[PDB]
Amino acid sequence: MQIFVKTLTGKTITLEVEPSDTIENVKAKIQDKEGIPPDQQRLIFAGKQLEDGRTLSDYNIQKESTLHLVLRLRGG
Amino acid sequence: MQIFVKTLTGKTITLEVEPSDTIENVKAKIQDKEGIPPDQQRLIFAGKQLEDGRTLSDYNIQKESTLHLVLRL
Repeated sequence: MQIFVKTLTGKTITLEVEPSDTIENVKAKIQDKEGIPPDQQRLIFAGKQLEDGRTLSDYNIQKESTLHLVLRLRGG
Repeated sequence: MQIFVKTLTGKTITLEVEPSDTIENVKAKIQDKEGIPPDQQRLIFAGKQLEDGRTLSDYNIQKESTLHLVLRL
């Protein structure tokens, strides 16, 4: 399935992902696209921050959902 | 230096580490104590997951810091 990520400049990227993908798996994909290490990413969906050990489906993230990338400011 | 680890049962144990120890090195020490393989460990400090590759110092982890052990499911 396709999802969207809104990046640090408010651009929208598209990733191919599976419902069973964990949030750390999604971070890694964002790293390849955006050059932001996973321990420096916060991922927001529908206004809430997502935990690393959960799947996308655990959060009811579906086809064409949008995640928001936010840069950690205080360090890894 | 002495760090703490909160285990899967919620009990705290102590590890002897140095600040230049990497996270993968801390995972090893945890495997010795707890019998969890490193590739089945997620380690949390201050509400965030720690990357393999980085040192403890990289994360400003100090003496009496508590890391949280979480089993990958």
